[PDB]
Amino acid sequence: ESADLRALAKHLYDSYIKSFPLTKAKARAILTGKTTDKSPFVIYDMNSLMMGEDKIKFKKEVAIRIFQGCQFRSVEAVQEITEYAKSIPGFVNLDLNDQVTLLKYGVHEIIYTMLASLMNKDGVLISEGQGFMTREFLKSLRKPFGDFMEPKFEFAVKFNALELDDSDLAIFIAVIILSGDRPGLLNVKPIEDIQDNLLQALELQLKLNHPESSQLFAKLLQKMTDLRQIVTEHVQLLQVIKKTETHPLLQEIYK
Amino acid sequence: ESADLRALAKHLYDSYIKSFPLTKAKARAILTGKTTDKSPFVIYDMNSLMMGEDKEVAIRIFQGCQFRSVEAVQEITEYAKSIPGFVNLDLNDQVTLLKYGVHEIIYTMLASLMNKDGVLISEGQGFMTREFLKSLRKPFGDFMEPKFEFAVKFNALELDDSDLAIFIAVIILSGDRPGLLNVKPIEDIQDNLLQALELQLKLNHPESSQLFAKLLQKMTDLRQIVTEHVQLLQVIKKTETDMSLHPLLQEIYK
Ligand SMILES: Cc1oc(-c2ccccc2)nc1CCCc1ccc(C[C@@H](C(=O)O)n2nccn2)cc1
Ligand SMILES: Cc1oc(-c2ccccc2)nc1CCCc1ccc(C[C@@H](C(=O)O)n2nccn2)cc1
Repeated sequence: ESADLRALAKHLYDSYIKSFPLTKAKARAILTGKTTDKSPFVIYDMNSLMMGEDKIKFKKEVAIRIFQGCQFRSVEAVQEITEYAKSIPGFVNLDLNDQVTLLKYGVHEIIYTMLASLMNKDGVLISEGQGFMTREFLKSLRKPFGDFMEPKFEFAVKFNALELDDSDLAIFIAVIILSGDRPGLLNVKPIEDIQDNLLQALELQLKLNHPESSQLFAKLLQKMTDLRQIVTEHVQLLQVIKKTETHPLLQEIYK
Repeated sequence: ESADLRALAKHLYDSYIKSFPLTKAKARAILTGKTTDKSPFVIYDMNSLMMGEDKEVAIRIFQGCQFRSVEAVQEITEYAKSIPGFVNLDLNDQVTLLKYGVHEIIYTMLASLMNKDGVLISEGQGFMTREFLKSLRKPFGDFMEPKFEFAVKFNALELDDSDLAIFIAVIILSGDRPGLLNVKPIEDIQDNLLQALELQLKLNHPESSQLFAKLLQKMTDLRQIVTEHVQLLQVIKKTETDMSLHPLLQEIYK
């Protein structure tokens, strides 16, 4: 029933709002919108970073400090996604090991997805949107550290061309979470059952919310390939970094 | 409109039949014992391979894959030209689309000739076991296994040739290929192709919920298979310096 699908869609939207502080709506307004109330601090070079470190406080080489800050934010994002996942109908009733498996393999795909919401072609909103770090400044960090954000920007530019909103993304990230092809899964059936229902909800959502955008559903699904490729090359970029940035309690938090 | 999309489905099925002489319908008939077709000779060890070679082994098998891949590129190229709007695209983009599409198509269609236990070879005259392929010398016993693992999952979708004709068309017309000059005419064609796939799947598989979505997600599997495979070919290039990729395949890889 369309009624049940639209019910599922609104439920996911409501939970997404409750779980993620900085939404796309709020981030687009900050980046370029009729919001001129407050203004992010711009970080475009080394001096502005130092300047940004004193005013806004972050709760040793510059390129390393930035890397570690990304790790801290990554860890915060995991917990927000984890909370969101619990609201997806059926999710908590899955085998406990499968829940952990889906989250483990899914978080990065979602992190890169939602990061696009905070990006344009020229930079990324940082620290709850109190800041703005430029694409150029990130490009110039060093020999290993100057490459990890560029692929994310490249994906975002393309992904953002789809012009999805929060209500669209809520269902999309749920589809991502309930993938039955994650390795080590024990009971693939109810996962695929839920994803099929989420997929139906996403399709109707896109058809109602973007009636003039032909085949948007298909094109969104095709992006999942871009995401998986980006996750894979990221872990690959981290293995090389591990052989440069060669605290024991900190390395536990960031395993 | 329904009618226009159905007419597109038929045209692509028609050209598929004309371009690919070993179809999935035929492959299944050979693999399951149907009387429409004849049973293959089975290659499972060195001696059966020796007995089979009427109509180094690891190398010979590897070259057999090369010739078959080259033959496949040719058939895919013939098929592509039938895709409405494809030949009217910038020539450089035609080359680019073929360059990045062929292998994804090859591994897709190779599943049609596979079951959990092996693969049809030499136009269905032969059947080479999965196990025999693993037993090959260290740099050659690796390349087939992930194709099998893909095939076992891809085959679970139960697509037939008329489904595959459209899906492969969708693959060729990907606007996201590296170095494309005019993305928009390509994406306009793929959009019409995707609509045609969607309707085909829902008419041909009415009981199969979100098959369209599940099929598209398989393109992720394909792209990883290509990447894995390239890395594996680089190993072989460095070990066997007396050996040579086919020029057509050399040109494609880059
Ligand atoms: C580029 C950037 O810099 C800051 C930032 C920098 C200094 C202070 C506060 C925030 N926030 C951002 C936004 C990017 C957020 C972000 C979140 C997660 C990840 C993946 C994360 C991971 O591997 O899980 N990672 N840690 C290090 C490198 N990659 C990468 C990037
Ligand atoms: C396993 C097998 O053996 C024979 C065969 C063996 C001896 C004589 C004739 C055919 N045909 C097959 C099935 C073809 C499977 C197949 C087809 C294409 C490709 C890709 C092809 C490529 O990379 O273009 N390749 N060449 C070498 C390794 N990979 C990889 C594998």
